[PDB]
Amino acid sequence: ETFVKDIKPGLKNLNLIFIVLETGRVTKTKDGHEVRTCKVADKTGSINISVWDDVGNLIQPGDIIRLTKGYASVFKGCLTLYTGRGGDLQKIGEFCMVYSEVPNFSHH
Amino acid sequence: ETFVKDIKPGLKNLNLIFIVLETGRVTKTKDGHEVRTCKVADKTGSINISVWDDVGNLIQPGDIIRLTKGYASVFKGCLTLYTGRGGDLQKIGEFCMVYSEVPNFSHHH
Repeated sequence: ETFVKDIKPGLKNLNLIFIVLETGRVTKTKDGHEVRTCKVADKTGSINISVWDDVGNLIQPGDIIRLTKGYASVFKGCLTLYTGRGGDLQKIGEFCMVYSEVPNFSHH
Repeated sequence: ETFVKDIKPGLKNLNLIFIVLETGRVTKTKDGHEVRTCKVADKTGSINISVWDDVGNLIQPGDIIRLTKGYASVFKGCLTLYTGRGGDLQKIGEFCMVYSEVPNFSHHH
């Protein structure tokens, strides 16, 4: 497999599994596009991915995602992942909240 | 049952079921004791509660808790719940994290 530590500026056809650590806040380009920076990672480290428009709304921290045919470049100083137009982002994992009753555990 | 909106300063023997919205933050005294103030609520509204030392530290957001014999005062200008002596906090509900495999959901479906 490919690892985040092995990612450098100019890399191409990146096939990479990662987990979302952070979902940054969305900014707007000159042409009305919504762009959002996410901090994603594997055990070998973290990296930024730039995500565009509605894809941005489909991502939460904890999400396990497979990137296909991605590429890396520098944007405003930061190393950044991008989805290739002939590629894909695939969610293969997520963490969910489940309610559980508790037998009157006392804090004291 | 009692509801947050009906709580005034000086009201004692407060029995109240609430959910924790914010675990809030920690004030530490010079004698080494910590109090963390949380933001809790019911359908009628929210309110602050201060908890000392170990009591409030496996309090998590989403927790459903019952306070017995609590009392209401003013702290840092805000209406605040305290646990009165002879009182208790009981965790009766919680939300826990579980993993969920996703069968290949393309983000460009």
